[PDB]
Amino acid sequence: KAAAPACPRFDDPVHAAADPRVDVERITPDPVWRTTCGTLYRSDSRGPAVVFEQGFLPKDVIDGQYDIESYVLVNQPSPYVSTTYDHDLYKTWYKSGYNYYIDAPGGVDVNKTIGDRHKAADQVEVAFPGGIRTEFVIGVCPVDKKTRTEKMSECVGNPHYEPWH
Repeated sequence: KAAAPACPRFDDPVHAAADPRVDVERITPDPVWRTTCGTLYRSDSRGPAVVFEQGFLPKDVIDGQYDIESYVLVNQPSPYVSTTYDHDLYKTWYKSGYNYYIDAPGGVDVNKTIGDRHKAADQVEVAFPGGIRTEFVIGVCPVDKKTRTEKMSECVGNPHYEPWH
């Protein structure tokens, strides 16, 4: 065994963005950026044939909801792609077909940015402004809806994943 090293840090806080038109100055409140580099997760019903080709693009970088609290509590079209620190959050997301595995720098740590007292705090979210390029999507495991478990023999790695640390 070895003690883990610190994480590489990019000067650009939206280095990972799949849509670089995102306007970081429009983020409210002042974002607290994630500085760790552990695996993150995303429940999504969209299939890996799509996500592995385009990454995770956000719904609306131009006119979407740039306020983090508004976005996490009301879910309007936004510049953000939500992810979570919690590998098991898929169990609460009923009917989501897939648990995506992500290795991406940055992202806005939601609970560090707006506190942990709001109703979405248990989602321990990290919001990626501009989304997430496919090179930072490790892979995916399909979810069995009736037992809320991963179909681990059916996990698939993203051929485009590029390890960076």
